[PDB]
Parts: sequence; structure tokens; C-alpha cells
Amino acid sequence: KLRSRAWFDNPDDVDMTALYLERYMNYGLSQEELQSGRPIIGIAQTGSDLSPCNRHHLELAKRVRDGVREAGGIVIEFPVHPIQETGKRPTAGLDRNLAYLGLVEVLYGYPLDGVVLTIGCDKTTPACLMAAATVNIPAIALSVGPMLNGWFRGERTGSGTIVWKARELLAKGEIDYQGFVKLVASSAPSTGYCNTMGTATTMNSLAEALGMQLPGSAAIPAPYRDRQEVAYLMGRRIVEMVHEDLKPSDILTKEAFINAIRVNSAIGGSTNAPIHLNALARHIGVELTVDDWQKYGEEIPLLVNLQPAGEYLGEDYYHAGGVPAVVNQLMGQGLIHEDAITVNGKTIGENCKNATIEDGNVIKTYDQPLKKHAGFRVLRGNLFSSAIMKLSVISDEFRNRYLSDAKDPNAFEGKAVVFDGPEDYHHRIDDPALEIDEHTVLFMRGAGPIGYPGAAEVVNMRAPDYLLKKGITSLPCIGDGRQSGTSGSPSILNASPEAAAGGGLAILKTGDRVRIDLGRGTADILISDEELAERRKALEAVGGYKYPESQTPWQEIQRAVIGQMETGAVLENAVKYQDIAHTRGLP
Amino acid sequence: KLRSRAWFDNPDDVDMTALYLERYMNYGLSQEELQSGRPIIGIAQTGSDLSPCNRHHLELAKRVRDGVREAGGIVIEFPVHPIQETGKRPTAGLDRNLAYLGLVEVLYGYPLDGVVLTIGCDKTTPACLMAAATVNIPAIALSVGPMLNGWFRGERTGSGTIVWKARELLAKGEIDYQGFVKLVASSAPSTGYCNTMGTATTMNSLAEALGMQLPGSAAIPAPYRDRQEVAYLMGRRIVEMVHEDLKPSDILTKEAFINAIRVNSAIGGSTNAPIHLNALARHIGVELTVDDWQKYGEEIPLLVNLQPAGEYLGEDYYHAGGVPAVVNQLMGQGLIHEDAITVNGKTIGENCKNATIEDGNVIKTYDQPLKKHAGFRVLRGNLFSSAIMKLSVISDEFRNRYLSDAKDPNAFEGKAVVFDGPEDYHHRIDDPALEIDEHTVLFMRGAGPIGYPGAAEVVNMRAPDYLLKKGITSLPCIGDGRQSGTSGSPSILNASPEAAAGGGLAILKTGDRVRIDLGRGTADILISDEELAERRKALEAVGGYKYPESQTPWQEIQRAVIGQMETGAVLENAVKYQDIAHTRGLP
Amino acid sequence: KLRSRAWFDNPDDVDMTALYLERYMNYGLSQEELQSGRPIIGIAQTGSDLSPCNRHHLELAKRVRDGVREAGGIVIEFPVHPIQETGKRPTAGLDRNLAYLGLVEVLYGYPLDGVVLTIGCDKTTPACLMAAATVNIPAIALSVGPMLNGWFRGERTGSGTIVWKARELLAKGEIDYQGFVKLVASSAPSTGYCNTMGTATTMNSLAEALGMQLPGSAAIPAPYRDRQEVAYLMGRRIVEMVHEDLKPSDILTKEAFINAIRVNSAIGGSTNAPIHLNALARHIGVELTVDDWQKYGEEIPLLVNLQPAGEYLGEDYYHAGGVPAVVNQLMGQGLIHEDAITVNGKTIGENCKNATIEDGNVIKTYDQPLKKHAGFRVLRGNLFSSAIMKLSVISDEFRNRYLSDAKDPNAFEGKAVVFDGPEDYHHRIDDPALEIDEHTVLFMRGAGPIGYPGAAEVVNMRAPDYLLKKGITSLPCIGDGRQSGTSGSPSILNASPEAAAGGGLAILKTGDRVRIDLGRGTADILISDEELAERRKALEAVGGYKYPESQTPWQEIQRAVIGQMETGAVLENAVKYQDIAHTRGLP
Ligand SMILES: [Cl-]
Ligand SMILES: [Cl-]
Ligand SMILES: [Cl-]
Ligand SMILES: [Cl-]
Ligand SMILES: [Cl-]
Ligand SMILES: [Cl-]
Ligand SMILES: [Cl-]
Ligand SMILES: [Cl-]
Ligand SMILES: [Zn+2]
Ligand SMILES: [Zn+2]
Ligand SMILES: [Zn+2]
Repeated sequence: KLRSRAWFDNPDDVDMTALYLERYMNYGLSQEELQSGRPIIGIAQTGSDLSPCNRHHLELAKRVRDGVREAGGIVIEFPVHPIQETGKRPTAGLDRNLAYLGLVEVLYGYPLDGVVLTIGCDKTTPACLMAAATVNIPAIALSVGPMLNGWFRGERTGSGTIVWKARELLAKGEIDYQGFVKLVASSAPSTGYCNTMGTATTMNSLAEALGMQLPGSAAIPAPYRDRQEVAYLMGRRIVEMVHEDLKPSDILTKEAFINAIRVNSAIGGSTNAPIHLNALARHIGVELTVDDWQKYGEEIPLLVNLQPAGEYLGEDYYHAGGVPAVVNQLMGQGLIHEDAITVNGKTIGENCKNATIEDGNVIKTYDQPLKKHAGFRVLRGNLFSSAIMKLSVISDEFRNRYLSDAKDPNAFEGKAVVFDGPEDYHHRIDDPALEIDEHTVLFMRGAGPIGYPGAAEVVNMRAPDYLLKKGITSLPCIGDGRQSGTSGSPSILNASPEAAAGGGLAILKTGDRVRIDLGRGTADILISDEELAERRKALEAVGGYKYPESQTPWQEIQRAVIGQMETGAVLENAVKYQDIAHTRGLP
Repeated sequence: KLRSRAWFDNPDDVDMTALYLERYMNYGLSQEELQSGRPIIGIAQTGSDLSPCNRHHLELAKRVRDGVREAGGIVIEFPVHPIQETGKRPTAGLDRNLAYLGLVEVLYGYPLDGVVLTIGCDKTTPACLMAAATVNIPAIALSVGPMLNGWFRGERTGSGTIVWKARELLAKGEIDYQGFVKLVASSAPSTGYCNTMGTATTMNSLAEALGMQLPGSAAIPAPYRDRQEVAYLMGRRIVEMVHEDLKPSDILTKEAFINAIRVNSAIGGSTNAPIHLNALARHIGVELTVDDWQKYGEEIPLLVNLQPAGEYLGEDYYHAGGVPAVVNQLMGQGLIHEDAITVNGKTIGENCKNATIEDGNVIKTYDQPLKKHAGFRVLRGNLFSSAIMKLSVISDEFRNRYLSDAKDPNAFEGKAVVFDGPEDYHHRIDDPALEIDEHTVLFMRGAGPIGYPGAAEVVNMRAPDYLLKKGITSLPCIGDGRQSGTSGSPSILNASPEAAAGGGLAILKTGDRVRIDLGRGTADILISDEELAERRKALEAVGGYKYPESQTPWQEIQRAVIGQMETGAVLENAVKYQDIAHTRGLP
Repeated sequence: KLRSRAWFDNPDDVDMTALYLERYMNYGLSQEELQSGRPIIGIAQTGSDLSPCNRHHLELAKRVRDGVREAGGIVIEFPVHPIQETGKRPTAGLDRNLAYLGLVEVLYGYPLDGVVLTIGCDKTTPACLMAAATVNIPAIALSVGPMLNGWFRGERTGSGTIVWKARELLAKGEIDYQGFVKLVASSAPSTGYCNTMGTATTMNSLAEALGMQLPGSAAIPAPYRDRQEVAYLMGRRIVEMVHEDLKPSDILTKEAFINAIRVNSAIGGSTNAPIHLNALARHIGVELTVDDWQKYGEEIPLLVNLQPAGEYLGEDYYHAGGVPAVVNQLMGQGLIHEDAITVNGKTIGENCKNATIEDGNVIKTYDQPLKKHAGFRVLRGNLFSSAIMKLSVISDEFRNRYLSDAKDPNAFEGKAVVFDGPEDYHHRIDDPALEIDEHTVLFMRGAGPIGYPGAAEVVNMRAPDYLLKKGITSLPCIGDGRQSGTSGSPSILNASPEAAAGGGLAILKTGDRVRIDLGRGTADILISDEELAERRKALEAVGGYKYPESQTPWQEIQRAVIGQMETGAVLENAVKYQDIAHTRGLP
């Protein structure tokens, strides 16, 4: 019944059994350990020098080993392909699908009965969970946790968030280029990932909300001894999960994805969460669209008072009660599917029914929330088939300026300024010839999965310095790229199809009038449908949208099969491989 | 001039520089270390629990770190995707190209000025060297080394080789199925890779002969303290190589490949060496064909008395003088390109001019060799466009039986028995209905890069047990797969194109007369050219050669671009990416 | 000039040089590394499973190694004998002198040119510094740092301090015996030592004030990446200190001890600091008495607002500016000997001249201090030749009750209740027959270096529960033992000579009137000098003071040479060994 026995204890094939035993005993494992029906537990290790965010997982694996051994298993630790958001060029999103490919190969083709997935930095959570979904042997995820709180002259400084606030304090002469480095260094005072509500905190929280972590695990800061005890408890549990055959497909049900969509809104989750969870849904065989994110999550209020939306940081999120406290608030409104089973063998409802808010400054009750209507809205129209807007970081300046007109409520119109990539933007934003005022919507195209190739976090553009000196902070930002989860920009992201894939962004000229109507969920460049096909005819004639040639073999290989962000930016030909450890391997 | 400064010390982009610094300082590296022009040295780490052969590299990296620090560099250790020959299913050759892809992405897209490649198990050497070739920043390779000698009742037992000798001592009732495990376990008495002249010993020796290791490094057994001192010396040297900009393209010249072809013959190298070095040649932009292997290497004699061809093991190879002693014997005949520069900054001729044979039982002089004419012969004909034959392991039983006829010298004819994969063979070999005698040539088809998908080491087939009980040991083996380097079978391997790619093997019927003529280098099934196209017409009509559907996304992705073993079984669309760290990234 | 060459590079003795080289090369060190005049740097490692407080030093040593290698040295890491305050029975003070003995043997008898001392838990700081003082090769100390702040329902909880507050919240029915464990576990949320102003924080701060750490090093919490960068900087510096021959005797001058006495008062240092620094003074050959502590430190105000005296914890102490900020406040009053050289090669005055208070809630200015007159007073009389009183934790309840009488200001009298050890006290304190009221001074005898043997932290006795239920919290505590540095008890400690050494405590009967006069610095049992010798005659006649027989060989060996706490509780025959690396070895 244990698939590892086909390698280490196969009486029908004496020759090959002796071959695997010989190699896997050369650092002291005994024949009896490998031939006594003990679960072989992989640790999918994401920590290294090259991934500082996840590096503490090298130490946490020691506690995992204690739990596995004690429970009767054997650990085989092995590496996941490196991903690092602050490091990989041109973009670390290029590499989520590559790490997925390799991890599928290890889980499928080696004698592993179960796996501990070490998650942390932005894309390691989906890469690990996607591969676990495809192979579908029992799997449990362990967050490494955020860095400790940053401290600067008595105030909390958040990683990532302090950058966008210092990039406006530097571009206004109020901060030099040397003290800019000190204010940023203060925000990374320990090991762990981003300590704001960035993509990493989002995805690790959602991994718990999905049922893939022990309750309370996601929020624990990396240097806390609580993280080390949880690592041990997961080592014990994954062995029992093997005996129970508790698989990702048993846990990652539609109602688990619904719980995660609603927790995402309540915690202020990143605009990257729909990309990664739609990816995961497809790889486990559950249907989940961008429209589901609006349907289940748009009207959920924001409860977690964390930067960039709020004031506090990861340590405070943990002390306040973390994911269980958030789930418990949603349970009080009947907005949690409480019977969804989780890795610890209990339902999310049983795990969270007694979770209280332990700090009311950091986590708000549902009825007195931090902000209402904090989910995602999907915008459609001639600009793109889908894009989403981060409603949780709309400020009162943005609300009072743009969303306050009696002629057209919850809607605005303005002039469009288009940049073709982040380099084009960084060379034209401060250019006074552009005449960027209070009625301008900046566009960023060519930054999607195929165009960049990435996709890259380049949409949260800053206003020109002649507008930031007058007092205009945030401006409408729309693009076919992404943004950092730590961004407090209420941008219109993830436009699908991208420009390089025939999206309407490809034919937008700077100076065209555009109308973003959040009420009717539309996003159109105000032009003729006749002139629309004329711009597209001239495009196909002069060769399609222009974007850089591939620079590596993987760039080229991935560009030929990758789909759009709307559906997870997955390798499209990989999705047919379902439950491959048990369906012999699938089409 | 150091490419790492674009990440850690880029005054034009203050924002992003602060971002990389923040993350890479969170385990204690100082700003000064990262912003003082110090070479950033990657360690491409191949050791893990999942790769027992290479696992000691986790410990060797400590000595590498000492050398890099002392020389003024900074180490960033990161993982290579796991490959393990005794472990990966269905074949570890499926994963050489996947590890290549990921390592290209790390070297190209991270702030690395140079890299230490940790090599060992069969495919880690080419995977690491291929990726280093594509990116072409300074790189040095470190072998982990073989396991210690096996000992069984006073005799040396070799890993891999003891299996083929116990698989014939078990299939003849002279060894049970429990004592079979003990005789094999004795051959793996420490950490390290195979201690015979297998693929790992071959490829690690060739890496030194190519100029990519310090002289004397390849042969050192893994547990020897000499291995730890060499690791430190390489850490020092890679930093100097960065200052000198000594690149793989400077070292991997045509004449380096010629030196390796000739060292391969002298050491008894594996039939997998042409696949991996033709791959490496293409990835560095040097021309190298299977015909070059015959042209430069066929007539070189066998000098190393190691199992499977000979008697001794890896420790003895090291004590006898290792690669330098072999090179020095070839230098005495003027058969080494002595001016080829190597990683230590000296030519291979200067490194080896004083290397002596220290044990004459283990390494023979050129003039009194162990065997003559020990290289590869290329066979062509209607069976395949190319295949090679391992001349160094032809026994006197094989020579006296097959290669001793006055009607046709150095040639034989016989009946063909075809198996479609290793499973078909293991179900028909002992079948008495086959009537396999002294005039039978067994064929193995469907085992190539696309068919298996692998390719897999399945050609060294054993004779039926009714022939092994009479006294017939080795039989002619021909196929479109590979064999283990530890095999003493003089097989005809690496047939290109494979059956699944339209090779002549696809239309061979069991019972057809075949003629292998080593004199004229031909290999034909004795049939009509008219009937040849008829069998092929019926094939294309009934759908092509049959082989398993892909089981994973990577299997499918790789099958669409992988080429044939004749030209390295590389990803064909990857070869256009040349010197991509300096040519901006290449087409 | 490097003493390590007598081992590794001694041309006069070829035989023995080859012997040491052979052994120390067996894990890969080269002959050239050991025979090229490179400083051999020991790391005196105090971390282990058995010493949780110091265990992170096992990880910090990696950064130390980077700095030593980079600077041109070689690291030899070796262990210090385990000491652990929360762990060793019957007392961890028994083992400070044993760790000292062993570390002297390593530094003196091995080829070490310099040493990094890893300090942390209470007694590792003096044990390491004492041994470094005796041998006197260049030495630098590295604190591991405190644990992170404890958090319980929105409030800071300190390790050790939360115990004394929960031992009074448990002994009053307001806390059960299970929730008692949770409130204490919250105070230890990471690796590191006690996060209050306990003995560890005291001694590590004083090690910096003495000049034995890089400026700013003492206060850094253990999990902060700042700790890892400082570890690296010390590895670099110790190599330069070897070239400069900057020795403990150059740094630990009388004026360094004066700086530490005054910093001790300003930070609220533990009553154990005089024991350990008088020990260190004697081992380096500087004169320092308990009277010096009063003379130089009594009138210094308390500036650090840390538990137990104040509100904050170790992280806040670091953010506020740590030791340099405290030194800078004392410099502003001319109370620092600013020209005392420190390990980094600069004077303490140059290192601290620009150190500012960064959080005014945590560190107070000298002129608006937290409390005045916060040092130690020495009490003498017929009870003991010396004892000290912790003036920084005298509460207003203690001040208003006891130190507020017009008949005798700053003085009190009361009834004496004597317990013979902690076991006797724990069996009699709550006994209602004792009738303990507002005019009772509790005594603890038999707890000194010889009696316990310890000495043990047993003097901070709690009031009976019938007094704690009425409202009487703190009572006068006097004894020949110690107390925890985390104690907010204004006790009279360290009585010398102890009862078991003939101190006046040995003849004190319960019920005797005693008069503690802090004004005249006297402490007498109000009895006749005639009756005093009568009680002592009856003692010597009936055999001396009673105390347990030795339980281990070390207990017995130490009892025969150990002196009293007044003079450091050192091995008295060890003090004559001065500068033994250079004076051939001393008498
Ligand atoms: Cl690993
Ligand atoms: Cl905090
Ligand atoms: Cl619902
Ligand atoms: Cl690694
Ligand atoms: Cl041997
Ligand atoms: Cl030649
Ligand atoms: Cl140690
Ligand atoms: Cl003074
Ligand atoms: Zn990250
Ligand atoms: Zn191997
Ligand atoms: Zn301690």
C-alpha cells in the first residue's frame, strides 16, 4: 500500500531493489529502516543562501525530522528549484512554473509516500502546492514566517512598504540616497519573509485557510520558538496523514477555495492571490475563475490592520490571533464553509471555533471592520477580457477625488498615458512634456506572462515629481502586469489577455480617453468599434505587439505553453496531468 | 566589471539596489561585504538525502567557503535540481536536461560572478557543465569522488559491477535472494559514487581531462581528507578565475574535447561519455560528432585496470596516479594537446608532465597496455544512422567466438530476437520457446530519449538461464538505449535515430538475419531495400512506432524538443543560446 | 612571534611538528594554512542543547569564521564546560570555576594565538573572561543576546521577572497551577538569554563596558540579523588584535572596572556583578573590592527602564541605544574614564561620544533619571564582614514603610526569622506559628560558596501568604546567598564570611533583635559582645556550622580552595597564576 515499497522492498524485482537499497544506505540508513513499511517522507526544502526569505527552513527541518522519526517515518530532504522575489531577474514569476515542473518530477519519480512542503517567499507557496496537487500524495505545508517588526525612531517599518514610502520621500528631496538605505535596512531585522501584508504573508495565510497547514501556523514569525514547535508537530502529522491517505485532493475542494477567497479579503490579501489560487485550482481539478473572486469575496470587509493598508506588522498579526481569529470572525457571519477538512484531520470550523481576537488594534471584528467592501472587482471591456482592482487600499484621497462625482458615481474618465514596460515608464514619468494632472490614468503594457516574460510587479507606478510636490500622491494605475502585495496602490492589475497576447492594451494610444466604471464593472477606451479593428489590422500587418526575444532556453520553452494570468499563468499542457501518483500518470 | 554589482551596487537604480541588499543581509551579511567589489561565488550544490552519491558535497562546501572567503569572495550556496541514477524512475536521464534548465536560470538571473559546480553522480557532471557552458561565467568543477573499495572474503567488490556478477550468480542457483543483498551491500561501504569505472568515474575523470578541475582532483575518494583540501583550493581558485575572467569557453576548446576522447579510451570510459560530451560541445559552441570519437579515440589502448574491464577500484585508481598519470602516458606518445589551458591557469601539459604511475598493477604504460584498440567504433547501416560499440570490454570468449572466422573476419551473422522495452525482455529472455543459441543477436528497441522516455540503461541484456548453465555468458546486445558504465558487456548502444524517431530498429522483426561487420563499420538487417520501405509504409499507415504516453508535464514538454543521442540528447532549441551572460542573452 | 608556530612550524623539533600537522590536517586543512604564519583563533563555544540560553552561538560561529578567514586567520572551535543557570543542580555557580579551569587549560596548552569568547548565560561571561585574564592572549567577547520580548494580552512579560510575579499571583489563588505555566512560557519566545535586566543582561552589558566587546554588541537580541553581522566583525577584529597583541591585561585596567561599576548602577545591574567582576579583577591582577562598588557606584542614578525595576525588555534596551547610550549619559557628567582602550582599538569615549538615546521611555537622561542613588551599599557589623544591598529596586512601599522614621531615619529594627537553606524556608514561611508581621527581617543562612555549595539564588524570599493576602508584598531579606538578577527584591546579599565559614550569621537565633542601619552602613544583631563569643564557643565545641557533605569529587575539591563572595568566590590558589602565556606559566 505504501508506494515507496516498489523501490525499497519489491520481491518481484530482486535486482533493482538491491540497487536502490545500496545507494540509500551509504550514509548509514539500515536495510531494516528501508524495508519495514515505514512512510518515506520528503521534505521539499526551499531554503538556501540564494533564497534569504526561506533560508530558516534549513534549521526548521531539524524539528520536522524529530516529528517524522518519532511517528515512525523516514525523512528524505531534497531541494526545490530556487525562487526569490527580491533577487531573480528579470522576474521571479518566470520561475514558479519551473520549480513546479521539477517538484512534480521528484514527488512522482522517487520513493516518497508523503511530503512536507516548506513554503515562504511569494511564489514558493503556489509552486509547492501546485506540484503537490498534480502528484497528489499526502502533503502538508509549513510556513517559515515573517521577519520581526522593523523599528525606526519608535515606529514600525515594514519591508516593501517602507520602500514605496521612502521612494516618495527620496524623490521629494526630503531623503538623500544614503539615509534611504538605512531606513530600508531597518525593516529587515531578522530571517523570514516580508513582514507586511505582502504576497508572502497573503499566500502563507491562504495556505492555512485552504486547509494545508496546522491551525495557527501561518502567522508565526520565523525566529519564534513557536515556529520550531509547529515544525515538529507537522513532522508527526504528515506520517499519520500517510496512514490515513489524506491527500491534497481531499482537502483542496471548492469550498476550501471559497474559504480562502473570503479570508483573503478579510486580511487584505495581495492581488497575486487570484493568480496563484486559480493555478492551484486547475492543478487539483477544481473550477475557479476570477469571477469567483468577486462573487465570493468582493463584499467581505477588511479586518486585519496591517501595513500597507494599515499600521501593524507580522508579529502583531500573530499576537492578535492570526488566521484562526480571522476565520472565527467570518464564521460568526456564517461566511465560512466550516466542514472543510484540513491537514490536521479536523475541519476548519473545529480548528477555529474558539479562536479569539487577542489584540483589537490589529484585528477588527466583522461588525466594526477596518474597511467595508474590501475584496476584488473584475473589470471587463475593450481594454481586456479581465482585470482586478484592489479595493482594500483605496485611500480617502483616491475615494474623494475619483469616486465622488454626481454625474457618474463610482466612475471616472481621464487622459491615458501608456508606457511600454518599466524602462519606458522610468524614462517618461517625470518628463514635464507629458503634462500629467489630476485627470490622467497611467497604463503599463507589455508586462504580462509572455511579454516581460514574468509577469513583473511594475503597475504600482508613482506620480511625477511635479505632482508629488504639489500634493497628488496616488493616481489610477492600469496594466497587464502585477504589483507587489506590499503596495497600497489601488491599481487595476492582471489584465488578460496581455498586450503580447492580443489584449486591447496592445492598440491603446497615449491621449485616448478611457472610462473606468467600477459600478458597471467596465473598462473601455472611448473609441469606435470600427476604429478598434483598424488599429488591430495595422498591428497584425506590421507584425504583432513588440516584446523582447527570449534570453534563455526556459524563457522560450515556457512562452510556448504558458496561459494568461486570468487562469493562473500555468503551463497549459500541464493541467491535464491529474492525480498522477494514482491514475498511473494521466494523459 | 563584476556583473554582481548590477544587483548590489547600482548607483543608477537606488530603489532596486536597496531591495536586493535588504533581503541578502537578513542572515548577517553586511552592506560593505555586498558593496565592495567582491566576487560573488555560487556553489551549485548537488548533494541531498535524495542523491546519496553526491551528499558529501554538503560537507565539502565548508572547505570551499574557506577558500572563497580567504581569497576575497562571498559564497552563495544554492541547489541544483535532484538527479540520482539509482533512484529516479523511470530513468534519471530524463532529468539531466531539467537540471540544466534550472541551473541556466540561476547562473543567468542572479548576481553570481563565478560558480563552483559540485559534480558526482552520472548526470550531474554534464548537467552542471552544460549550464555553465550556456551562461559562460567563470566556473570550476569539483568531483565528490568514489566510495571506498568494497571488501568481500578478501576480494574487491565494485558497485554496479558486483550486481551484474551476482545477477548471474543468482540466476544460476549458486546464490539465494538474501545473500544476494549482502554481496551487493558490501560494495557500497562509504559515501561517494560508484567505485568502478562507471559513468560517474568516467564523467568525473573527463571533467578533469577537459580542463574543468584542478589536476588530480577527479580520482580522490570521497571520504579522503585530500578531497577536503582540494575543495578548499578550488574555492580560492574560482575567485582568481573571476579576476582573470577564465571562462568555460576559454577552456572547453576542440582540443580539450580531443584530450578527453583519448583519456576516455585509456581509462575504459563509459558508452555514455559521447552523449554527454557531444551535448557539452554543442552548448559551448564547439563541433563534436560521434565520428570524432572513433577518429580520435578508437585506436587508443586501455591503460586503467579497473572493474568492470579489470580488477581494481577507485581507491587504487587514485593511489596509482589518477587522471594526471593517464594523461602523462598519452603525452609520451604525443597524443595530448598539451597547450590546452585548464581552470588552475596552467596547461594540461604543464599539470601532468611529471605525473608518474605509482602502482603498475592499476595503470599500465602505453607500450605494455592492458588492451589495445580500446575506443569506440561507430556502426551505420539500415538499422540506424549511428551507434557505438564498447571495444574495451570485449572478452576473449566474445573475441574467440564471434570475431574469429576466416570467411568473414571481425564480423558475424545470426538470428535477431527483438524486445520492445525492458519489461518485454524480462518476460521473454528465459522463455525456452525462443531457442536462443550461439548464433543469436538480441535487440532492445523503444528505449531512446523519446521512446522510454529516458534514455534507460537496458541494453546489457543477460543470456537465458539455459545458456548460462551450459557456459554461454555474453551475447551480442544491440539497442536504441544505453547501458551502465559499470557494464562489461561489449554492446552496440545509443542507436540514432531511435525506434520512436523513425530509426531502422522500428521495422526489425524477430527472426530476421542481421550482419554486424565491425571491419566495414556496418550494421544491417539482411533484407531487401524494397521490403524495407514496405515495412515502413505499413508502420506509418498503422500509426508510427508504439511507445508510452507521457506521464508528467516535463516528459511531454521535453519530448517535443529533445534530439537524438547521436547529438547529445539535448533540448534542440536550447543550443542557440550561447555565452548568454555576455551576448545579452542570444537568440 | 605567533605562539602557534611552536606546534605547527617548529624547525628545531621536526618530529613533533609533523605529529601535530598530521592530526590537524585530517579534515582537510592544508600544510600551507598551518605553516604560513596565520593567526590561529579559538572560538570558545558555550552553546549546546544543555545550555539553551547560549545555543545560538553554534550558528553565530559561522559568521565569526567568515571574519577570521577573510582577515587571514584559521578558526579552531572548541567547547567550554557547560554552565546553565536554569538547569544545573544544586546551583550553576558551583560550575563557573570548573569551566574556568578547563578553559585555562585549552588556551594555555593548545596552539591558539587569540580567542573569541562566546558569552551569554549568567556565569559564562565571568568564566570566559576569568580564563582569558589568567592566560592573557588576545581575546574578544561576543554576547549571544536576549530572547525577544514576551507578550501576554498586550503586555510585555519578562523571563524570570514574570516568575516572581506569578509566584505571588499563584500563592494568592488568583492563578491556578496550569495557567501558571502558560504565563511563564510566554516570556521565552525565542532563543537567547533572559530578556529582563537579569544577571545575563547585566554581565553582558558590563563585558562591553569593560572594553571586551565591539561597541553596541551587548544589547542586540539573539535572533536579530545585527547579531550575526557583529559576530562577523569580531572574527575580523580578533585577527588584527593578534597582530597588535591587544591583550586582556591591556584592556581590563582599574579604570575599565570603574567604568563598569558606574554602568552597572545606571542599567540597574544584578547583585551578582560585584562577585564576578571582583573575580575578574583578581585574575587579571587589578585590585577591586566590594568597597570600590560603593565608592564608585552607589550615588549613580538608574537610567534604564527595564524589568524588574522598570517596564521594558531587552529589545527595547537595544532600540533605545544600549550600552553606548548609557555610557554617553555618564560621559556628559564626566563620570566615564573616556581614554580606556577597548577591543576595537578605540577608547570607550571615542566609541560612545555620539551615542544618543533613541527611545526616551526606555533610557532616561542623567539629569531626569528613573531613580537616584541606585548603586550598592556595603553593610558591615557583627552579622558579616561585608554584604551589599540592591538600592535600584527599593519600591515606595519598602521606602515609605521601612525608610521613613524620624527616630532613626534610613534605618529599621525588627524580629529575625532564620531559615537554614531554601528547603527550611519553603517549609516554614507560610507556617502561621511564626507570626510574621510588618516588623520582621527574614534571614537565609548556609547558602554561600561552601555551605550550599553554590552559591544559590535563594535570598529573595517571598512573604507568607497571610501577609500577601493583607497587602504586605516585600519584606527585608538578608542572607549569605545570592538572588536572581531579575529580582525586584531590595535584599541584603552576598554576606561574607558565610555561615559555613564562620560568619556572624552562624550564631543568629530566630527572635533576636537586629538593626539594619543604611545610614551608618551597619548590620548588627542587637546582643552583647560577651554573649557573641559564648554562642561561638558553643558552636566550635559542638562542631562548626552544619552543612551538607560533598556529593561529587568537584564539590569536595572546590570547597577546599574556594574563597568568599566578597572577593569573587574564586579558587584562591588560582589567583597567583598571572599572564601565564607570557610569564612562562607563573608560580
Ligand atoms: Cl537539501
Ligand atoms: Cl515588537
Ligand atoms: Cl457562503
Ligand atoms: Cl543548499
Ligand atoms: Cl583498500
Ligand atoms: Cl594528435
Ligand atoms: Cl564545538
Ligand atoms: Cl570619576
Ligand atoms: Zn521573499
Ligand atoms: Zn550515482
Ligand atoms: Zn541563562
